[PDB]
Amino acid sequence: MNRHYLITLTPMDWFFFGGERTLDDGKSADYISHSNKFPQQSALLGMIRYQLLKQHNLLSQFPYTENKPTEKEIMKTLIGEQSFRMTERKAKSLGLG
RNA sequence: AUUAAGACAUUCGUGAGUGAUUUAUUUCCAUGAAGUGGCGU
Repeated sequence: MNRHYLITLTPMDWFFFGGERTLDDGKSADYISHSNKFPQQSALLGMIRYQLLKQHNLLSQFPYTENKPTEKEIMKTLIGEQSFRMTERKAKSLGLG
């Protein structure tokens, strides 16, 4: 059985959502960045995954530390393998734990 | 872990240079140093 939550986001300051043109791309005019009005749903997914491991205290802190083969499947059962990969759009399941 | 992260609109810069408070203007106009004699027909 599943548990459902309503998550409300209140901005504490000015925000910005990146578009196709970002301040440090290799293209020509890489000094003007414009903000999309909404975040991508992948950003929402990354938000939830980050907070989920924050509550469970499982992060990468500094060097590129590797994780022992218990944090590995705890992150499997927590968030899964990948980010929102649009390649697997025809998959009849969320690829996230 | 999310088209992310990182970045003082900052460095240099005298409100400064040129410029008489000067020009024009009579301390002047009016005006008597003057008036009277007095005493014994």
